[PDB]
Amino acid sequence: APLSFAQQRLWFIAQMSREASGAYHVPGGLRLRGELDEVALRAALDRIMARHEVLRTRFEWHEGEPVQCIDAEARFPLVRQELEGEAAELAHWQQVEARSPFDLGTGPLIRGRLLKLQEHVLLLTMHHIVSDGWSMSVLAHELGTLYRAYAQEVDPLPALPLQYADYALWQRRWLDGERQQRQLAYWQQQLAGAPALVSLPTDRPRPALQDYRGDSIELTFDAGLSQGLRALSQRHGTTLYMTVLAAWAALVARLAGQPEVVIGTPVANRQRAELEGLIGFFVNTLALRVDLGGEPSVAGLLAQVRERVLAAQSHQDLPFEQVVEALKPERSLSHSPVFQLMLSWESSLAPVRERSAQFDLSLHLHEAADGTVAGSLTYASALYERETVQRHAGYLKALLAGMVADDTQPVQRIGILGEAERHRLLVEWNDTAREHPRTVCVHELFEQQVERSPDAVALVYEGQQLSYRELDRQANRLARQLKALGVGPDERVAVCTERCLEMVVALLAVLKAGGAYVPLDPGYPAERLEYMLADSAPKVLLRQSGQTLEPGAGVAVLALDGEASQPWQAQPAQRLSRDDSGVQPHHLAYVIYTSGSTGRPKGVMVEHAGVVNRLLWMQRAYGLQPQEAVLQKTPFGFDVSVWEFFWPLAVGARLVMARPQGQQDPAYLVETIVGQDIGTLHFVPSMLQAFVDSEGVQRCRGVRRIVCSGEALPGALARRLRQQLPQVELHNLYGPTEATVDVTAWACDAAELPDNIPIGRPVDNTTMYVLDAHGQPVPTGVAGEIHIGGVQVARGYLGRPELTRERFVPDPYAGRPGARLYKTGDLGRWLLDGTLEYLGRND
Ligand SMILES: Nc1ncnc2c1ncn2[C@@H]1O[C@H](COP(=O)(O)O)[C@@H](O)[C@H]1O
Ligand SMILES: [Cl-]
Ligand SMILES: [Mg+2]
Repeated sequence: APLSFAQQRLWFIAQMSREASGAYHVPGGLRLRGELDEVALRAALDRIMARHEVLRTRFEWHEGEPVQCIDAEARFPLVRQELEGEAAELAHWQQVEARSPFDLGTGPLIRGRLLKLQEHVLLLTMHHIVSDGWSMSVLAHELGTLYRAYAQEVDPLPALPLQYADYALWQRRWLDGERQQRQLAYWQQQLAGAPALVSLPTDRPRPALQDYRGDSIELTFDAGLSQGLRALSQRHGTTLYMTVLAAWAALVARLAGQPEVVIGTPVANRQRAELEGLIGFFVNTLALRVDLGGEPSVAGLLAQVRERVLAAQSHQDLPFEQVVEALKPERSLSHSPVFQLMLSWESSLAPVRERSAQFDLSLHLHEAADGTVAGSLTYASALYERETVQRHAGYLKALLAGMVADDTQPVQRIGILGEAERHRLLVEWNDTAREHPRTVCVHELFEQQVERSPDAVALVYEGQQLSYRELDRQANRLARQLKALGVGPDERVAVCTERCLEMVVALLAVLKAGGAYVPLDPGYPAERLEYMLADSAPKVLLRQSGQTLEPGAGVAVLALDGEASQPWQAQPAQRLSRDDSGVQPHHLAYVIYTSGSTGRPKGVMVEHAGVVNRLLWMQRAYGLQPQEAVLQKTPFGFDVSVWEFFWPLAVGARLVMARPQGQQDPAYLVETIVGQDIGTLHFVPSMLQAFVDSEGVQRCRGVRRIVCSGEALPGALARRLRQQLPQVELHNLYGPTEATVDVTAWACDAAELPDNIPIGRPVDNTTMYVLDAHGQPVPTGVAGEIHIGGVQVARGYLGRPELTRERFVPDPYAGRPGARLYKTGDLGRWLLDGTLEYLGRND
């Protein structure tokens, strides 16, 4: 049972308060090994309390603003504990200790949980309004020294030079001065026009409200990589933090497809030596804008990062909140402002696993004792899966290694893919090899079905019917007349007719005569039909009676129906032998013209073998049975009609030829579906929308399969079809004409359909590749240009050899000499489940 919209948002609002309870505290712990001497702790504990004025400072409202109340020096509030277990005891105790809220009014802001587990567990906690990250590190310096003094006080040994109230009084004057304005002018200039949101590929769409659920992984740079990065940093004058910042910004810009990347970094902001050792809120955030346009080298990028990091650390006094309200006074609610990725360098007991994510990714790294670099990468679980973050950390380590190998190469072309993912992308997700007969042509699939069911119904048109044997005999007669007119292998036969029984007779007869058919839709303007008729240079024009299209140019014209078609009824109805025609699977099956994009239409030459594979895959995936009917509704100038014609005829089903221009009657489609028991039909998504919006669509409960292709299928439309026809199996198919109708398919059978309906997995004997501008495979989730391989790649464009070599390129992956890929010009990406997602056009 789903929650309402008001209930769903109110839940996320209530959990932001739970996120605030844990993220506004500074937890920590220390393992104590030594003689049981509590007699020295309380003396050492209260000594650090009274030493720093912030440890006992209270806050409250007075005269419309929060006031600072310096309190009389008090004692430490420690709770006695006696541990009872191990795993569940320590993990839960240490968790609720950090999540236990304080009170800014009364009650102290330093909290401690001590326990005897000889050996004691000393948990400490401070509030962020009186401390930060460093403030606990100096809390460990004093606590360790004061216990030593109380074992062998505070201020007399080494007094503190200042207290936080003096820093706040100084900041109040600095914020009003002209140095604040100039630092505000630099940050307004540095981050002007910066990308508001990084487009890192996410495994799930970004929620409307930011989800603070977080998880983390562990990553380390081994002794070799940490050593090489130190030498690389020495050679370019950068520190080890700047070298990692350059690599991470280089990785993110490559993964997100953006030129610039903004990465945040927390700084202590204790620039003045007086503030060192003091306890309080000093940490500030700097937004680092790294540009990567122009394809810089490793040295050029490190020099850019060297300039921007130094300039950022010189203007680190301005609060980051004032940077936002100046640049972005109008911000979003689904992501953090200015930046969404943070890199913290923690150069130096241990804390627990970070389960909160204030940003998309937060990379924490530190320099270990053995010279190695270790840390964690915390990610928002609502955006990324764990395996995606692990591959992300692998890319960074791979990119850092390449920078050490050569600091002069282009940084954005360094290989980052691991061998496991590369093999999965290229081979494992393309394991579509299926054993189909590579010796059969398209018309022979029909002829084999004629022998199995000669008296079964094959064609239906406005009451007229043709059985499999009757259709085959009619096609054989016309095929012999075509053979007498020079039709043979690779020769074209133009066909100009409206939908009728004779349309299918013509197509089968051309294929039987060994030629390739060229569909000429009479609805197109005469100028277009005359160009395609001249460009294809056919041997014969099969013309329906009433059509006035005249080719000239020595082209033979045969009447397809009417009284003028009677002469070729005298031909014998027997089948032409395999040698009488001479056609083979590598010969052309049809030439279908696409309008290109802007200009003259181009004839796509498609061979028999690819069409047979496309048809044989469709039956294996969907199992069309002889008793079913398919509706021939798509104009035969579109290659969708190819499987509408030849899929049912190859398996024993019947094909219902829709009325010409019949859908002009708004009720014709529904009445024909019900009246003819239509089980399978095709829609382009724009036409499917009109179908689910049409009157009486719910009467079509007998429909079995709806194939969608040609456009992007919106998930809302797919979900609308379920509500109207709960029984129909919806399938999303993708593929251009140059790859034989379709090459990927995705069943819309999931219990919950996404808004972006995937185009799916490659079909039988077909391969798919997502490549960058240099023909290299991109990481999972990264957008790139779709390339198609396998048997369904067309021969090329009829009469345009230069465009053919431009879009039909050698296949370097198939391991087969002579194989070719088709560059689609479409943008796509792999999902982590091995399915493809259409994203749009490359241009
Ligand atoms: N299922 C689909 N989803 C999104 N786009 C598609 C799909 N099928 C085809 N296209 C686009 O339409 C172009 C031509 O497809 P077609 O009309 O089937 O030849 C392709 O090159 C793609 O850009
Ligand atoms: Cl050309
Ligand atoms: Mg297609």
